[PDB]
This record gives sequence, C-alpha cells and structure tokens, in this order.
Amino acid sequence: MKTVTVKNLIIGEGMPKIIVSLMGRDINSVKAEALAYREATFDILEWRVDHFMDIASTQSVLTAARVIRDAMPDIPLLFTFRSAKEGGEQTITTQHYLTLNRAAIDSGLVDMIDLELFTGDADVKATVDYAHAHNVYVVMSNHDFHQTPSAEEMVLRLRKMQALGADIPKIAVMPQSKHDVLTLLTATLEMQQHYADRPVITMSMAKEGVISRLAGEVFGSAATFGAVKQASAPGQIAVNDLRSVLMILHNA
Amino acid sequence: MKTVTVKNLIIGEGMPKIIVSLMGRDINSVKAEALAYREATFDILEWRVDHFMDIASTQSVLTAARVIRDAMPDIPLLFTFRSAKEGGEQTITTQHYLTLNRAAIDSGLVDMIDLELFTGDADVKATVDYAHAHNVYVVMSNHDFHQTPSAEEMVLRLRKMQALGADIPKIAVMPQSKHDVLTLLTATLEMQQHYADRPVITMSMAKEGVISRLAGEVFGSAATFGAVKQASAPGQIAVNDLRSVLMILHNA
Ligand SMILES: *C[C@@]1(O)C[C@@H](C(=O)O)C[C@@H](O)[C@@H]1O
Ligand SMILES: *C[C@@]1(O)C[C@@H](C(=O)O)C[C@@H](O)[C@@H]1O
Repeated sequence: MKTVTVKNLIIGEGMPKIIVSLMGRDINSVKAEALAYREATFDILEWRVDHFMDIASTQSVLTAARVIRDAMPDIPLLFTFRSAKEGGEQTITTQHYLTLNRAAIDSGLVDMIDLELFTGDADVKATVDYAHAHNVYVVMSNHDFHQTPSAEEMVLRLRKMQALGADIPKIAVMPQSKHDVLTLLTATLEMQQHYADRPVITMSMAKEGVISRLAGEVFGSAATFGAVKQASAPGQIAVNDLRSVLMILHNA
Repeated sequence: MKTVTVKNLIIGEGMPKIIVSLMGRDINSVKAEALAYREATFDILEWRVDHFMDIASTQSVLTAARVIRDAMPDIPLLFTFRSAKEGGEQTITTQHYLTLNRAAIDSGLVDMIDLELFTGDADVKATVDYAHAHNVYVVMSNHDFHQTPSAEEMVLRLRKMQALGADIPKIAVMPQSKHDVLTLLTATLEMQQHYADRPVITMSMAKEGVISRLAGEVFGSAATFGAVKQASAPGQIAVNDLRSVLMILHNA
C-alpha cells in the first residue's frame, strides 16, 4: 500500500475516511450548503457538480468551485461530475466533461478529481496525466446502478484503473440480493489483499448494501460516504452514525 | 420460520437479540455479577456454568441459577455448560453434563438450555425431548476454535441441529483470515435464503470476525453476544457499543 495524503488526511490507513457530498443548484445554494456543513464532522468534501444548474459555463463552474474552496480552505476537496451515464443527475458531452475537469485541475481549486473509467481510453489517459502534472489526485470511478457484476469482473475493473494511473480506484454497484453484497465484499477483499498497491473505495448501494459502507476497515475500502441531511446515493446513512460505527469497528 | 418467543422476546424477528454471559466462580460471585448485570442493557442472559467452580454439586448449581433468576425475574435465562471439548473452562463427564442440564430443565429456573450437537445423537435427542416436555427451549450448538469449516459443512451442521429438534441452531467458528469471515457470512445467508425453518445464531470469533457479530440483521443471525466487562469468547465487544451498532444497522 502506498497511501494518498491530502491536507494531512491519510487515505489508505487506519479508519476509513468519511466523504460527504455537497449538492446545490447555484452559488447561493452552494454557499448555504457549505455553511450548514460546518456543523457536520467528515474528512473529505465532494462537490457533486452534476447537481449544479449552470454546468455549461466553465466560468460558472469554476466560480462555484472557488466559493467551496474558500468556504472550506482546510478540507480535502474532491471535484465530481457524475454523469447521467453512471447514475448522476444530468448528461454531459465527453468533450465538455474533459473541459470542466481540466479547468478544475489547472485552477488549483481542488485536491482530487473523479474521472469515470468508461469515459474513453484517450480521454482518461490524458486527464490522468493532466491531473498528475498539476498535483491533483484521481479517484477513477465506475458505477452500476442496476446490478452487481461478478467478483472477477469487478476485480479486473479495479486493476484496470490502477494500471491507468488512478490514485484511488473506486467502484459502486447495486445489489439485487444479499448474495450480491457478499460478492462486492469478496471482490473488495481480493483486490485489496492481492492486487492493490494503493487505496481503493468500494460500495454496494441501497439499504441491502449498507454493511459495505460500514465494514471498509475489515474488507479493504479506504473511504465511505455519509449523508449530512440528503444522501448523494442510495444507502448512505447519517454521517454521525457512520462515524460511530467506524470508531467502534476501529477500536474493537 | 418458527420463531422462539421467551418472556415476550421474539427471537428470529427484528434486530438480533443481545446475549451477555455471566461468569462467576462461586455463589457469592454469581450473586454479585447478577446484581451488577441488572443495569446493563441486553435481551438474554446466558449463565456460563462451566466457569462455576462448584459444578460438583447439583445443589450448588441450582442455587446459583436461583440467585440469577431472583435478580432478573423477567429476563430470558439461558443455561450453558460449554464443554472443554468446545472451548469451555473445564471437563466433566457426559453423564454429569446431561444431569446438570436435566436438573436445569426440570427446575423451572431457566427458559433455555444450550446443548452441544456432537454430544451424541441419542443423548441429544433425549435431552431435547426432556427440555420440550418441560417448556424449555434448546439452543443447539457447535464450535470450531481452530479454524473455519467450509460454508457447506457449516450449513450441514445447522441443518443437522434442525433435524435433531433444536429450537435455535448455533455455530461459532474461528477465522484464520478475513476471507474466512466471509465464509461464515455466506453460510449464514444460505440458511436465511434456503433453510429458514427456525432462527439460527452464527458468529466468526476474534477481532477479524467482529463484523459477523454486528451484521446479523443483514445475513440472518438471530442473536449476538456482547461483553459486560470481560468477554466470554474472543471477539465480543462492549455490550453498549454492540447495541449502538445494531440499532444503526436496523434503522439504516
Ligand atoms: C463515488 C460516488 O459515485 C459514490 C456514491 C455512493 O454510492 O455513496 C456517492 C457519490 O456522490 C459519489 O460520487
Ligand atoms: C454460544 C457461545 O459459545 C458463543 C460465544 C461467542 O462466540 O460469543 C460466547 C459463549 O458464552 C456462548 O456459549
């Protein structure tokens, strides 16, 4: 394991790190959420750009990123446009996705970016290189909102992300059975124990999958998402309750 | 599913039931522990009879059971002599083990007894029948303190307990790896999905297995052990922390 350290937070050792997502339409809503989040306890702030209205303007997007950065100057900040292709709130062209991510990277405003593996090989490789050249980490991600692939398929995907230079491979899948939750845990453990040389994040979604959000220290997921007031994906629980469980498991 | 209702507690529905073990070496210590346990919060009290150092006397054993019952008149009370063969504190003859269990049964002081599956089929059947004749439920049990059998063999054993008339089959196994914990969860789920005729209790022991003590609601373990002050098996955590996690998982 080589860890990923952002603003004194060490991802990939100790207790899994808590990520929460900020979701807002516009500058005023982003400010209101950032302010409300001061009362919560978490490790990493993800800005879910796909919840923002004016994603067409690179200037509008960067202004919002700047507001968030300045609101929370000492928090690791992760920039994520979750495409509708992968379960997000709106569509984007591959070219405009590239433009927004490059602009986020070279602005200095973010510590980490999410890059969807399935975007396309040339765009992924170029964006990984661009991120690294500007001292930004890449969470390379994949999501299946309908079903859970085989463990073999999931492990190969996480390995592919590593081979493409992801700092943190990430996969989220939807269980259709309790068995599918075990498949996700099995894949996570296999990856972490046998192939990974860096942190990985995994989750099985929905209430059925929630154990996967709690047991990362055991099965090898380095971070986990909680909800401040609204979940950013199915299965997230109240962030304080998430923290309570993580602490109990860490100290067991 | 044939649930087991004891003093208004429905075992096999809702949150896994919290069991704690009372371990006292003599009558005075049993009394002191029973009194102290009243303020802890749990669902079922197990008396670990093999920790009692006056098991030579049937009178002494029954007097200790009566002290516990008098301290906790409304708590489901489980009488367990854990044999040295299966990880307990002392060795007694098979006839001594059976006599203590029969005396516990016919005293009316306890609601449930633990009977080890591999005591011998004829003796197990006879003692189950005697329990049922006196309105006592049987937790039939098996323990592997060395390692984790195959999922398939664990399921076979739980099904054998069902065939012998157990009210609640129970198996505890020792992980040698994180993978082994998943094996135990897999066996548990296979009972829930395919062999769900009565409640089952399962656990993977030690620190690596702790998640199995927390995730019973997900995969189908009907009860889970916590520690009041000292653990009665490896991997048990503080009972209030156990309860906190069970509640979070139940309400997720
Ligand atoms: C990584 C990610 O897709 C995981 C979601 C989850 O399942 O918790 C939350 C999203 O906000 C996040 O981008
Ligand atoms: C059933 C049993 O053997 C399970 C142990 C455990 O692993 O928590 C605790 C024992 O006291 C109990 O009899």
